[PDB]
This record gives sequence, structure tokens and C-alpha cells, in this order.
Amino acid sequence: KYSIGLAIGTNSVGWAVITDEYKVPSKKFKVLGNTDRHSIKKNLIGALLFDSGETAEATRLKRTARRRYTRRKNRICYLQEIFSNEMAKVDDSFFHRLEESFLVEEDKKHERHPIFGNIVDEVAYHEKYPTIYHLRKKLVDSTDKADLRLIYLALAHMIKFRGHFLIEGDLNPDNSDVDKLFIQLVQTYNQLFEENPINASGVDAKAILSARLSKSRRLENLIAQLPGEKKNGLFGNLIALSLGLTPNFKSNFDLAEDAKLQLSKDTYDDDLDNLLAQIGDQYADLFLAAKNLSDAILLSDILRVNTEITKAPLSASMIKRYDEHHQDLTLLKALVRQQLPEKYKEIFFDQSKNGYAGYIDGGASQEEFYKFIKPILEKMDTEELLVKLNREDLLRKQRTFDNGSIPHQIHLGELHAILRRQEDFYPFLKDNREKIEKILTFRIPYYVGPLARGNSRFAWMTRKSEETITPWNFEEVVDKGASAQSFIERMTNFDKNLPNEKVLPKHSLLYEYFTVYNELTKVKYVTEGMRKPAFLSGEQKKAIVDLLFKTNRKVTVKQLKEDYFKKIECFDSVEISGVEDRFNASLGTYHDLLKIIKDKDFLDNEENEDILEDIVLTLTLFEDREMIEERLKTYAHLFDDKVMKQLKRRRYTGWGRLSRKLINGIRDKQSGKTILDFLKSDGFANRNFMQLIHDDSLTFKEDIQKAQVSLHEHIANLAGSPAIKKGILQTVKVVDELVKVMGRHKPENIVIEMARNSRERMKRIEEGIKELGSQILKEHPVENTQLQNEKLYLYYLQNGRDMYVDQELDINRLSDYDVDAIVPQSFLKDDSIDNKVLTRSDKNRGKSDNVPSEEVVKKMKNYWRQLLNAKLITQRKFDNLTKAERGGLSELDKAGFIKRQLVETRQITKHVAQILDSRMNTKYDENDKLIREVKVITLKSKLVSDFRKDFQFYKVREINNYHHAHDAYLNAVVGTALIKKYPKLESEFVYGDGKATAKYFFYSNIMNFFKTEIKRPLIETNGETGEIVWDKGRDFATVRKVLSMPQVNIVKKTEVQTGGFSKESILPKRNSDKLIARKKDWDPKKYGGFDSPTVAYSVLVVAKVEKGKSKKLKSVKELLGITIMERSSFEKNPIDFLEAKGYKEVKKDLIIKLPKYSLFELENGRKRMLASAGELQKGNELALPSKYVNFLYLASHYSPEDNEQKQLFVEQHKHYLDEIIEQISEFSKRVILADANLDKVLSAYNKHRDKPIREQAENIIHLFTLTNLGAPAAFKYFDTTIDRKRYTSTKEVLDATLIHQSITGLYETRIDLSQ
RNA sequence: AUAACUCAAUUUGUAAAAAAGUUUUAGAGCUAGAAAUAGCAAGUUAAAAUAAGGCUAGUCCGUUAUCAACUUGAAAAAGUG
DNA sequence: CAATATCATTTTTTACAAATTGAGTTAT
DNA sequence: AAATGATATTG
Repeated sequence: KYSIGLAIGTNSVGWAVITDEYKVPSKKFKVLGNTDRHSIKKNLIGALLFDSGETAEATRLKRTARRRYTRRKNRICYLQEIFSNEMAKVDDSFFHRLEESFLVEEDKKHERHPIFGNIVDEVAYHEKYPTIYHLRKKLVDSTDKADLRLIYLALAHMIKFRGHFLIEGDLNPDNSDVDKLFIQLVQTYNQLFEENPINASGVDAKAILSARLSKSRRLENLIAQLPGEKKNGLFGNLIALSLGLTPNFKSNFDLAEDAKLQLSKDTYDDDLDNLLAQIGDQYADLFLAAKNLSDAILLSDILRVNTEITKAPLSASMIKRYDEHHQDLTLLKALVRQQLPEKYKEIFFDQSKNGYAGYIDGGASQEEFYKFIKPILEKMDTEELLVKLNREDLLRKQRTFDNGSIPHQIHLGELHAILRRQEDFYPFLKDNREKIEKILTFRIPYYVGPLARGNSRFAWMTRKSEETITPWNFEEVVDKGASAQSFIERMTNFDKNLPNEKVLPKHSLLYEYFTVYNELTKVKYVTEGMRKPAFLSGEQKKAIVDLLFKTNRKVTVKQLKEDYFKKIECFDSVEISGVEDRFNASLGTYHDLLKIIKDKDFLDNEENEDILEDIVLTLTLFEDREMIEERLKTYAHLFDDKVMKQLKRRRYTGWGRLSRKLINGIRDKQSGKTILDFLKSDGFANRNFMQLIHDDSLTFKEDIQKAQVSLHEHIANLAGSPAIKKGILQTVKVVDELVKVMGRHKPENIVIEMARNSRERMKRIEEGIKELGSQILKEHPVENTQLQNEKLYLYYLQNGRDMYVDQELDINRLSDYDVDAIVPQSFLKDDSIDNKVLTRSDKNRGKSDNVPSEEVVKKMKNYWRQLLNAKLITQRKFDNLTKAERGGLSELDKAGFIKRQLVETRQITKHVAQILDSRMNTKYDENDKLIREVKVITLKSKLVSDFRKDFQFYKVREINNYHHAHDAYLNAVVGTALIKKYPKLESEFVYGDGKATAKYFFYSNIMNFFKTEIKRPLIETNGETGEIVWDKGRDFATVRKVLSMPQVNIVKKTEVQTGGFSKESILPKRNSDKLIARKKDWDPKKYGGFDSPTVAYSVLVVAKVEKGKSKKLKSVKELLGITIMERSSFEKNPIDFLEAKGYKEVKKDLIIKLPKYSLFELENGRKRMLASAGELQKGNELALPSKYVNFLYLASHYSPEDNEQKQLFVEQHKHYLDEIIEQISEFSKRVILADANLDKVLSAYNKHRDKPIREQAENIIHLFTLTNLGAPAAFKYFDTTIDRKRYTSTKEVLDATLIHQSITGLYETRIDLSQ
């Protein structure tokens, strides 16, 4: 008797219930609470609306950082523990004055001067050490005994801001011998290149290299001093190396493969190896001369001082930045006094102005500050100050956005230095030097994570002993292995088939053997002789594997024929059937081990297997070469010191799909042969892995099917956005109430259907243009936000050049060229950067009816490549582009994509359909097979779109939140209709278990049976059953009646607010009540803090409150906003929370919980939704008539007969313009109550009545954002901006009726807040 | 529609780190002048907090997910038209 | 009161697993 | 990244 249609979005679930004549019922429903009404009638259509679900990511980023704050606090707390004993002797309360450094003098327990607890000393420290850097250096360099306090402060500053750990092992600054180390690179070259010596020539390398310009600038200016040596020359590339670049030595040496190196990458030693054994080991002394100059220059950018004058070249570089800032501020003051004194006070007094004033004492960035005085500096006479502003080096602060470069190794340098200096004087610095370094040095390894003890959901790390963990006991108390293993194993899959067993590493030698055989087992070959194509033999496979697979990393078909079938079966010709072009499967790990263990006969020897199957496990499981080393010691006794050294470096990542048991472990009872056996030799039926697992005449399928074995949990475990699994949950909870509503009778059919920047874009270009060698950036600069222009972005991802016709393009002309689609938008409704292309006109592509022509694919393929290489096109885009050189689009492929246009395949959507089927269908028949009482029909949103288009049931999202419902009812309809007509299409749309040309002609014309002509009968019917499917004479009318129905059940899901407590920004002090204490003890009148708390939810307090001096109790009803922070508290004692807010004799059993979007009905059926105890959003949907909806589509939308008939429905029904404004006004006036806005809106319309009919409709659409449900929002009529009329009080709600709604909003509880 | 391989792209989830930013305090401002107010001098650094907090007290946890009403439940979740 | 403007912590490195999509191979 | 609720300012 009935079916459901769902529309499942990320913000909405629309639903609808339909009967056999496509009618949607209308029932009377009980109405609870203390009201007038004991019932209502409710059309059985509606929506649920809801705020987007959100990802863990914010949550997690905030958590990982919380852990960072607490471990650094804890860094300091270690250092301090150490000084405590001997600091007591010097100063009684140093570490005290420091903690209360934040407190105002009034609240300070100790003297207001941190360091020396008086004025005269403190004032002096500062005069002698303006910065901590000045102290850092003095303590490092001076031999003099230093104040224990001054030592601690510098050790703390180094340990509090220790800089990154992105480099491994030790770093020893050598910035002096660069003018030699260059004259050594130049010489070992000139030696090798006997014929073309480079002229050292007293070129200042040290300056041009130790310079403050980009690596790619320093290369230009350094070969600029080398006569007739290009930077694309060998010496030019080598130099790019020494300046931590990635060059491509490939055309230098005449190779045919990317020989790019990078000294900082871990693979350099094995990339260099691959090159030097392509070009010769006479070129080793030239990558030694370029590693040599690298270690003196690695850190120019950061150190900027000769490491002859100091062992603290950082602090010194900062003292410099500082001194420079003195000299340069002195002069800049004077210069302004002279030439521009009129403005001086602005530059140095006014904070809001981005002057030096706003720099230091405002909020002005270096960049803003620098961007402000650009003009000022060059409208005066100075030259060197611009020099500096350009080098971003003008009035530099010591602490800045860019001290990120600084490795810890260099802080540890000075940290060490100092300790080493002062342990001469302080015995406790001697005996704990090593302790104090490891405070700086220690770091919990990412593969251990939280150091928990039972109360972390997050942690996995396992304890070797039950101590408190510390930087100095970590190794001995934390079992690092088991935790490294855990970090990985906990995430990696079990075998779906043997669910007890863990998946093998992707790079497992057996796995590679499995993978290969399973591909070798269906290879077929034919010769002029044999009457049929054969399978490979046991002995032939082995022979292939021996000679081809275990010597070529990659075996080609042209190697199968020429290197096996030729040389071992004397076949001049052969026809291979299983594999195309080359073998997917490869013995990669074999060849890698082969190189490293230099012993073939070991790998081959099947008794070693177990060991080689653990070696590779360990190479996958761990990534710390220390732990790999440890693991691999039990195999000391097999291979040289040198082989172990280069077996550690070898790492692997990735995990199979299958266990060791499944492959080579399980036996057939009959055969005592394993899957690996069956692949390796199955005589005559060279059977597959799929097969072996399904052939009922082998053991392997019962041996599997043996080991086999909540709603909210099930859905949150799917793979989608959490945004779209929020929808999946509600679409179920909806479908349950819609059953409950139909008195627990199950639909005959449920019809589901689901919906479908600038940073990462300039990184894709910048890099693409570099990894290409092209001037277009430096020649037409852009910015993050310009590239959002689709045509602009394209033009740049095509290096300012036509994608079909090698010739330049004019940046200034895009608006004349074409963004053509590769596979055309009449097959694939893909409109991403992957299927899109700028050309001066689409034509040039070739035929409109297919992929780009063989002409173009010829001419251009050389170009496209270079874009693939520059990552300025994906593999996918490359492959589609060129596809015409494999016949392009096959009549079939075509018919393919046009059935994909209506047949959902997206895995997330199948899981919805499966979930529903499995809840709807639970009953079994005599033969104990599932009975399917409910067909879950799934559609694409196209079917209905075109429906709406063809029969004019037009959709204008903007009007109201109704379409969500309409689509779900159109789904229910078309859905039930399609399968009523074409029962055979069940195979595709329903859940459960030459001809191309027709499949296409069919799937393209499926939705015909609705049309009267294209000639079809008025009444339609299933040719087989004789069942009526449609009736052009009275069904369309029922669609138009439903669509037009004015009461539709729209329902904002009410949500208690979660997340951050308030706005993060920490505001000054002010004498406000709004300011919130950043800590319990920190009165924000004195110390400032937080503002704008989020309201978790509002609460109706009726109570009494004291009024005036004598303390008369005045009664009050009002909403109190309970803040996220307050909630824990409020919940644990609602009475006490309100009492210590002022409230008294609170009526505890009148306290109504009011989440966000709580519904109230007021005076003229006017409704308002709660936003907060403090504000309301619009509560009313405006059911515009469909004759007005229809018009507004077409009007706004500028078949030629149809076209004429509809531009002449527009011109003839122009009166509707004034009529629609009216609907808006009667409404805006009745329920919106934005009088002054509404009279701008009326005034705005009246001035543009002389404007085109298209333009005016396009804008009457912007006017609906007045009348829209939810939060008031700003909008433009034409030019006129209409700012949002907000509802900033919640009083009128207190005397309204609260409406408690079901998901569907069919069952209600109405409460008349008259209390 | 399923399973294994291959290549690319994408998404979800986790851990370990870094540089800033922001907030109070500390860096004697000084000469007029009763005063409000002038002139001039200074500015780059640091201590500490970075969800309030929590008990399970860990170098842990503290922003995701889930949520009308009524009866039932610690809860999840059931029952009610 | 209720109109009206201003406001919102930013970024960066490393390490890892799982799904998913879509172009190919081989199968149930 | 908007947009929407907080907030101080304003008329």
C-alpha cells in the first residue's frame, strides 16, 4: 500500500511517503502538552535540516598541541629541579619570582624584579644584555665565572625554544673555509674536465653563496661570474646541489632516466650509487667536492657570522639583527626629523598606523610594517634601507615567524658550550651536564605516542617496568620495540578470509612470489604450430621466473618472446594472452636484497625463507635504523659488517591483503599442496587465487568459510565524510519513524539518493613551473586568490599555451577562449580540473563526439608528458587526453558512461542501501533464504533533475527548504515507476542478489515512457504484467498537487553545542563583566582574558531575585545561557549553579532545557527558533505558489518551439513580478517583522521596474534571503545592500508555545510557556 | 556485483615535533608646569598562561561522533500517538 | 530599549594505517 | 572560508 523516497544530503534528509496512484497521504496526529489542540493533520512529506557534521581534525590538532604545552612546562620543571639545591644557596626565591612574573605587584608575594629582586641590578642586566642572545653569547664565549641565575635563564631559553628535529645526528658549523671549499669543487672538476677548465678567478663564492637571497638566486649570480658556463651545465647543477636544491643531472650525462639527487634526503647515498655506476666512479670526487662545500654553507640563511669569532653563531646573528636595528632606527629617526617631520609622531607615536610604533607596540606584522614605509623610504634620500627591506632584513625583531629553519643541534651547541664553560666553577653542572642536554634532546618517538597508564583511549605504548618515565630512564622503562610494532600492527588489517591472521608486508618475498605466479598462471602463448593457445608449465614458469623475474626488476612481453620463447623454445613468433606490454607483478624485494647481500644462491635457498620473511617484516614494521639494527643482530653471522650497514638503510612500507597461512601455509587435504603450490604447478588447469578459493573440488573454501564470525557504531565505521555519515544516520532514524507512522507496515519500496583551494594551487604552479624551467611566474606574477578564476588557473597549469594546438596564449584574452572537456560532458558529468582544458576554441580538439583527435594526440603528446612530469596534469588527465591512440571511445565505453549517469556506483551509497535492506528484510523462508519484503531502489539525482526539466516541476533552492522534500517525493515516484515499467532493470537499481549501440540508445531513452510524443499512449503499462505504470491524464496533476502543497514538514534538528568554550583571542584588561578568567585566580579587570563564550544550551529559570538595598525578592522568568564551560558544573547541581548566579527559590521542576534551534510559535502563526539564550533565528517557511516558482526559473533563464512557448509564458505573465513581491511583503510583515528592511526592499524593486525581465527575476531570488528560515543574513537587491534584521532578545518566546518535534515533525508536544 | 595485482589521485583516522601570535609583569623615561598639557627620550628582550579544568594523578585526559517530548534506563537504547 | 558596526589564533615538519576512485591484468 | 552569534558602539 506504500513506498518511501529519501533525499540524503550533508545538511538535509528530505523524505516522502507515496501510495499506488503516486498520491502522498495526509493523516491526523495526536498533539501532546497543555494545549488547546489535541491533534493536527500532516501531509506525509518533509525534511530534517541540521548543521554539517565535522571531522576529528580540529579536535586532534588541539589535542596534540595540549600535549606539547605540558611536555615543555615539564622540560622547564626538569632543569629547575636540578638547580634547586645550589640555587637555594645563591637566591632563596628566584624560581618563585619567576612563576609569579605574570602577577601584578599588588598580587606578587615577592619583589617585582624577577632576576635579582631589586631595581639597580635588574636595570643593569638589561643595559648590558638588551636581549637574552647577548647573554647566550657572553656565557658561551667568556671564561669568567657567571651568576648561577644568568646561567639557568639561557639554559631555559634554549630548552624552552629548542628548534626543530627535522635533521638527524650531529651538526658542527664550519662557515669559514667556503672560499677554499669552492676552489676545491672548481679544481676536482677542472681535473676531470681536463678540456674546459672553470676559471676560479678570485670569484667571491663565500659572499654570493653565504648571501641572503634564495638558493636559485645565489646559483644565478655565482655562475654569472663564470664565463660561458650555463646553470644547466654540469658545474651549475653541482652548485644547485651544494645550495640544498634538487637538480636533474640527466641531459648533462646523456642518460634516459631522472638522475635527480638531494644531499638532505636519506636516499642520496643510493641515488648517487645508481648515477656513479651509470657515468663512472671517476665522478665520485666531484660529488665529494660538492658534499664538502655543502657542510660549510648548509646553514648560511641562519648563521650569517664567521664561526672563527664565536662558538655561538646563532645568538651573534641575532645580536646583529639587533645592532642593525639600532643603527637603522637612529638614522631613520634623524632622516624623518629632517625631510618628513610633519608625519614623525604618526611613525613613532601612533599604534593603529602600522608605523614602527604599530610594529613594536601595536599588532603590525614585519610585512605590514615593511609594506607601510616602502613609500616613505623612497620619497626621501635612503638607498641602503630599501636594499634591506627587499632582503626582508630592515628593522628585524629577534623572535620572528621564520626562526623555524633553526635545528635544535645549533641551540644544543650553545647550551653545551655554556655548561662546558661553567662546570669548571659549578660541580652540579659537571655531574649533570649530560642530564641537562637530554632535556633539550629527548623527544617521545611518534611510534610511542602518549606515555599513558590506562586512561588514554589514544595511547598504545607498553611498559618494560612500572616507574615514572623521564628523558633519562625512557629506554629502560618504555619497551620501545613492542610499542613500535604496536603503533603499526594496531592499524593494519587482519585477513578477511582467515580473520585470525595478520596481513603480510606488501614487500614480503613470498608475497611477491605469490603475486607474480598468480599473474604468470593465466599467461597464454600460441605459435604457427599448436592448434590452440596453451598455459605455462610448472617447469616453464620456474624457468621464466629463474631467467626473467630474478634478473630483470621488470619483465616485458618483448622480453618474454625474445629472452625466453626465442632462446629456449626456438619460436620466431609467439602470441601472449594473459599479460599486456609488461608484468604488473615484480620480484622487487628479491633484486634489492640481491644487490645488498650480493649472494643470489642464499635468496634462492628455500631454507633461509623464514629469516628473509622476518628481515623484510622488520624492514616494514620499524623506520628507526637503530631498532632495525637491533632486530637484525641474530643475522650477524650470515653477512659482512658492510652488508648489515646497507641492509638497515633498506626500509619498506605497505601491507598486503592476505596472510602467510592463506598463500603458502594452508594445504589441500587430497593434494597436501598450498595455494602457492597450485599457482606454481597445477598441471593442465593453471588455476587462479580467486578460483582455488571457490573450486568445490579443493579443500580451500570450507577451510576458509570456517573462520568467519550496533547501528551508530556501524555507520561511524563506514568510509565517507563524517558530514555524510551524519546524513546516513538520520535517513535511517527517519525511515524507522515512517514505518512506526504507517502502524509498523514496511514500504514495498524505499528509494534512496545522495548528493555529490588557493594555498595548494600556487604550490602546484610554483613547483610545476620550477620542475619545468620556465619564466611565466617571474613574468606575470599571480596570488593565491587570483587562481580561483578557473580559466586563469588552467592557463598557468598549461604554461600559458594552448592544450590542443602548440602556440602561445594572451593572459589578457581568456574571456575569448574555451574551457573544453576531454571526455565530453555528454558522457561524464565530471567538471573538475582533471577533465578540463583551455583552448582558443573547442573545435581544435577534433570531433565533438569523442576524446581529442589522433592528429592532436600526435602533435601534443610530447607536450602533455612534460605537464604530467611537472605534476601540472594527473596520470588520469594524461591517460584520457591520449586515449584516442587506443581507438579512443569504443561504442561500448560510450554506452558504459551513459548508464553510469543514472546507475549509482559510489560505495558510500551502496552501504546505505545494504543497511536499510538488512533492517527492512529480517525474515527467512522454508529454504532458509532471506525474504525481500522491501526493495531498496537507489537513484542518481540526474533522473529527477531531467524529470523536473522535461515536465516543468522547476526547482529554485533559494525560495524555501521544501525542495529537499519534493526531490525525495519525485525520487519515490520515478523510482517506483522505472522498475514497475522495466522489471528487468531490478538487477541494477534494486539492492540484493552493435549491442553497445542499443544499450546506449536504450539507457539514453529509458525515461521516455512518461512522454506522450518524442507517439506513446496516454496510459502506460508493463508489457509483461499488464500492471499500469503511468497515466499522463491524471498522474502529472497529482505530482503538481503534491509539489504545490503548502504544509510540508520542515524540521531543524535541535543540537546542544559542543566544542571550544569561547573565542580564542585573549583580550586586554577592561572593566567588563563579559571578560572570562584565563585561569581561576586571574581577575580579568587586572589581567584580561576571554569573551564570546559558546552557549551549550539555554535554560528557562523561573525564580526570585533580590531588588534594591533592603533585598525585596522580585519574581522573574528568563532564559539563562549555560556556556560549554559552565555545563559540567550546571549539570552536577542545577539548583546550586543558579543560586550562586543570584536566582532564589528556583522552581526546579519548571527548568526547561532549550537546545539551539528550539521552536516557538507566536502570534500570527509566526514562529522563532532559539540561537542562544540571547538571540532567535527566523522560524517560518514561505510556501510560494508553483506558478510563481516556475516563472522565477524561466524568467531568470533568459527545443525552439518549447523555447518560444516559454519566453511567451514569461512576457504574457509579467504581472507575476508585482504579485510575488506581495507574497513576500504579506509574509515579511506577518512573521519576519523587518519593517525598515522591507521598505528598502519595496523601494529597491520600484526603481528597477524599468529593467529587463530576466535581471529583475535573478534578484527577486536574492529577496527570498529576507524570508528564509534560520539566521538573518545580508543580501543585495541590485546594488542596494540590505543588512540583516536580527532578533537580539528572547523574551517574546517566554510567553510563546515551545514546540517539541519528532525527526519527521509528525508527532508534536506543544507547551504554552504561561508559567 | 565481488576477490588479488598494477599505476595515479583522493579521503578518513592517529602519533611525534617546530616558529609565531596573543595576554599580564619586568626592563627608573626625562625636563619644564599647580594642572590638565607640552616638548624630547625609548622601542627589537624575557618570565609565565595558551582552552577554565578533571581524577583515574598518567611527562594522562579535556573542542570529533551521538541528542525533541513523555514513561524506562548508568548508558546505549526501549516503550508511547 | 533597538539599530549598527567589528570580530573571529596562524603556520610548519616528520612518521603510519584504512578506505575510495578509475585506468588496466586475471578470476567467481 | 564563510557566516553567524557576541560584543561594544552608536544614534
